[PDB]
Amino acid sequence: DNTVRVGVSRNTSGAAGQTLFRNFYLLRCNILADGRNATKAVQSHFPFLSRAVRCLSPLAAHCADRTLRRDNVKQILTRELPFSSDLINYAHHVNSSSLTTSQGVEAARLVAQVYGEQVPFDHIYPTGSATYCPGAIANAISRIMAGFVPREGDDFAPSGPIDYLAADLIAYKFVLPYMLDMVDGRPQIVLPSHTVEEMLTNTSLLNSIDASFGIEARSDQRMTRDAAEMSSRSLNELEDHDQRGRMPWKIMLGMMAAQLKVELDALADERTESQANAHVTSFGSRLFNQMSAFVTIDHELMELALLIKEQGFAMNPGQIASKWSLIRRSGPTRPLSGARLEIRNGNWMIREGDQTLLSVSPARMA
Amino acid sequence: AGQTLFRNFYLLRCNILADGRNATKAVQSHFPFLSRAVRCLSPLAAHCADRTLRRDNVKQILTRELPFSSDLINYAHHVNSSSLTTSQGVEAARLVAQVYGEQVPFDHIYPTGSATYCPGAIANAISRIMAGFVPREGDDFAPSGPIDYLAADLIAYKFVLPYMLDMVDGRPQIVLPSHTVEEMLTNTSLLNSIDASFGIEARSDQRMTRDAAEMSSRSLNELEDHDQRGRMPWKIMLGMMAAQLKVELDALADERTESQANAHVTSFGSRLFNQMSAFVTIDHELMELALLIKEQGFAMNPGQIASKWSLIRRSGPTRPLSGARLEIRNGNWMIREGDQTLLSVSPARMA
Amino acid sequence: ASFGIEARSDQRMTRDAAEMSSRSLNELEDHDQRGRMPWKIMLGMMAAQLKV
Amino acid sequence: RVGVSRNTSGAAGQTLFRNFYLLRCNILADGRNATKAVQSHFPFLSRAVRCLSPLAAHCADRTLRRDNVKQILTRELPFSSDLINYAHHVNSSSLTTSQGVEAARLVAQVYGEQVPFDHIYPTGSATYCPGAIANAISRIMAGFVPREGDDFAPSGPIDYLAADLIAYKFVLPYMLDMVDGRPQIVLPSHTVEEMLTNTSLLNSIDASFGIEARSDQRMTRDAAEMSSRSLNELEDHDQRGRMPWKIMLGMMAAQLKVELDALADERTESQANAHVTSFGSRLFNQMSAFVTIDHELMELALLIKEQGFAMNPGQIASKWSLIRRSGPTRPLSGARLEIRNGNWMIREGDQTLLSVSPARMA
Repeated sequence: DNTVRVGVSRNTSGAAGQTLFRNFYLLRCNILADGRNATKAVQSHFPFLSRAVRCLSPLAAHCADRTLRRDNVKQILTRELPFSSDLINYAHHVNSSSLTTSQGVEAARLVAQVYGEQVPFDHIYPTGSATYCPGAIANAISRIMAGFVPREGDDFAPSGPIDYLAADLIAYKFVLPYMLDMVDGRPQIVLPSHTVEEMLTNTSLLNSIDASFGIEARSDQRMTRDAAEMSSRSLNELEDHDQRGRMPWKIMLGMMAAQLKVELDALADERTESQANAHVTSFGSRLFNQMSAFVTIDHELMELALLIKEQGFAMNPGQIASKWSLIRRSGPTRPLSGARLEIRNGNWMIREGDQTLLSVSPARMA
Repeated sequence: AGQTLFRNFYLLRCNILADGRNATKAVQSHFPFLSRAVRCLSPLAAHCADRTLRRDNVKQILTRELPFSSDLINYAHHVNSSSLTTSQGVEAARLVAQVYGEQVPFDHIYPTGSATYCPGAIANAISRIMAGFVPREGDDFAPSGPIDYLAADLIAYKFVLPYMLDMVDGRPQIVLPSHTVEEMLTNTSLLNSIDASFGIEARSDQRMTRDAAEMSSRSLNELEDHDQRGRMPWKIMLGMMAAQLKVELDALADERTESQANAHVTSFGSRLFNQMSAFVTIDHELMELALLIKEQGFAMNPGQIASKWSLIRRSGPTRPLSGARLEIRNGNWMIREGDQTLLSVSPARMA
Repeated sequence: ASFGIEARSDQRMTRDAAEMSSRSLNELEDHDQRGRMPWKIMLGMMAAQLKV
Repeated sequence: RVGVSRNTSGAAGQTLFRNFYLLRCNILADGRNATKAVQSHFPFLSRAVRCLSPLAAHCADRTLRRDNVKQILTRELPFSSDLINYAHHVNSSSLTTSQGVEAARLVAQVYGEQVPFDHIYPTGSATYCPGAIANAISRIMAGFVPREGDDFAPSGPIDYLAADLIAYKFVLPYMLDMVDGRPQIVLPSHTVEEMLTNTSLLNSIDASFGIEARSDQRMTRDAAEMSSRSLNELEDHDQRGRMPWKIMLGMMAAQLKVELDALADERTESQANAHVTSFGSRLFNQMSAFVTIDHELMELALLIKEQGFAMNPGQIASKWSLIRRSGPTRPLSGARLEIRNGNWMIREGDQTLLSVSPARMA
């Protein structure tokens, strides 16, 4: 006669787990015990880094948030103990030294100038301050590209104009960012010479960055003769337009890489956490996969990836933090002159003679 | 392989494959451009791929001695054939041309003030403008226009279920369609009675159903109003597709010779009924045709469709449905009388 | 009362269409053999036992 | 301009053996293997083996999955895969057989008070679809009521055995004949078709049911036998349908055998996917329930084990045809069966020729 229907739990609680580096944004980690299998090598996952690489197509990533996810974001942001992860998630600036950096603030000022006219940008990038959070700027410049407009203390509002590139990136799923140079008087993909912060300081260098976008068609046997050449476009090939946010996209990529590098530097000070979680050997293996978008851009990240692949993806947090600090202090550590660059089957790989030192596949803009 | 039937039609340009094994004429049927019509309800997702890819010239078609309408309807050009065009609800073309105004060369889409128009071209123009294109006078589209707020919102969804609303017992309530789509076009203010929910394609375990998401107040009407968020153009395009289907069914009814010379395709109506499931909840006549096909038990043929459609159009409401009732059950629209299910349709696929 | 499944394995997702995959006691089809009234009586009886 | 377009992808999916009932399988490559590490699984066969606990299998469908089935059951060319799942007779010679029709007639006589005849079993028909009969008896045991061209109506009475089997997760069929004056497990003496032809022999067949206890991390002691129970050990009652349960098991086995025989005609399809050597591996993995009841399934399992637990569908079809034509290809008198650690296996002294473990049903 009278009926009201209510839900029930999707219980899978047997897979107990916990999180590492809760005060970090990208290097925040979730570790899960092997449930389906008996082995005990704890598998791990960096959620926010996955989200960041997904957000390279801002509209596809943020469309679901336009309608139904009007949560109690005010309580989260107005909470007396805010988390840097949440604040950076909603593009709110944070003053933490570990999260913030001073190098390459010129790009941040450029972004604020471009978008500050039609958006309240003081809370994203306070004017004049040298220190800034690249993650917050990346989140802001993705959200604004996806038609949102920030509300400085509460949430975003889906009311702003939508960028042309954010719409063009709905037809693509796979992205391969890579450096480019005018060697031989001809465009050629080259190894990443400059670091991210150098480009952020001198924004003119960003014009060298390039990326290729690819579809996810529903037929097997790609590369028939070549599927990419009529199923894939390059970022710099798109027609110029004032509303088309190319430089914002490049700055978003660079800022995200800068945030990754900053958090890797700050990781060296988490001695207690690294020591306590030395048993998680999947940290290096997971990071080697999730980082793959940024390897082709930054020198130090590429060298870290090479070092990771050398010793079989076994590093715990401290074992990789120490190596990162070593390479940061000592600059270059190995000679890449013998190594050479090669592209085949849509993969960006480094060859030393016959051996492939490193090989990365395009990430997925889910 | 296969063959195309009713080549001059647009939605009923059925593709036929002789994949059956009961007999040589045991043929599987598919309707090209009808899938496209129902797909274009999410214009951005439908047209995102074309934003950076090949373009073709329609000017060659105008010089053809006997040009084929389908390309013109695809690219929103006014075909002059009386079978495809119609005059009922032409004020809808006038008002949409006015609201989009001179920002687009809309004369090629709809002649100024004419009492004749082709609904397919109007709907195609609405969809592609809403996606962020702008037709040129050279009969090709440019992606340089601004992008609608609503079109960028349908990316998050893949299923749609239109339905009419009425203020029954002083509260909003789903009701049977009490109007016809041409009347909706004429009475533009009446379109506000239309509403639609959107789905998300949940997972399955030997289950072919799909999730329609919020059955509560999260339908199209609940979206916050804005200058760019064109709900009304979307409803216009939906009604325009419905009118196109109705007038093409009328044209098929007039195609007595072809229908009776090809009255052997028993899968024709069976495919058509499921392919048009979106429009049953909007129109008297489409509902009546669907109910007659279902009670007939499918296996319907073109000539029988022609005869039945002519009867329905000439006789007005053929049957009374006051004894039946309408219920939305598990994300499905179903017409039930007593305990039996007179008719049922699941949400269509936007993309 | 509202009944629902302990859905398939899934490590994070909080719902499996929780409203679609659940049913209520008063919504089940009626039949003489169904002890709906005995079931509700049993529930109330257990509650009364706890209270006493 | 600078740069050039480089990469794309073509991820998709596929399946195979659509026309078959149990031999339908999902061809999918390994997610972690970029190469053509093809994988196969049998949904229909898994459902069939799981159905041995009828109430456990059909509990959800009693309220939840009430769907529109009339459209499915009213196609110009309806697929036998789901039509047999809803237990409707079909004329497919490749999916029907005449042997054991007396068992179908016996089931019809047993349940005629509720089941309409012609939609489930046309009276006097030489051939019949044993899979449809198995599905129907399972659903009847669950409490459902069939309707021609319509979804089952959950209104029939519950079978006592269906209620009992909900507590047990693991099953293990086997055959027995009198030896030494005491009952003892024996290798099969007749084929499933010969079994169904002479229903009186069905007292020979038996199965043992076992619980699943994930609560304790401790291994299984001798108490595993204390927990378990056997089909004929249960208290006798009119509504407790041991005989229909045995008929269901035999009918499902016969359906598998006849469709395996029909599989011999898929030369083109089988050779088109000869790369999938794991087909036979998956077949043997999911076939532990029925091998212990028939000669020829035992022969096929022994051949697959000897052949390395890996062969393509064409190899399976050809070798099964060879088994069917030859009959008993080996004298198994040398080997002996054992119940070592619960599993059902046969050994030629020390070496084990074939090993089987209890199947999970609920």
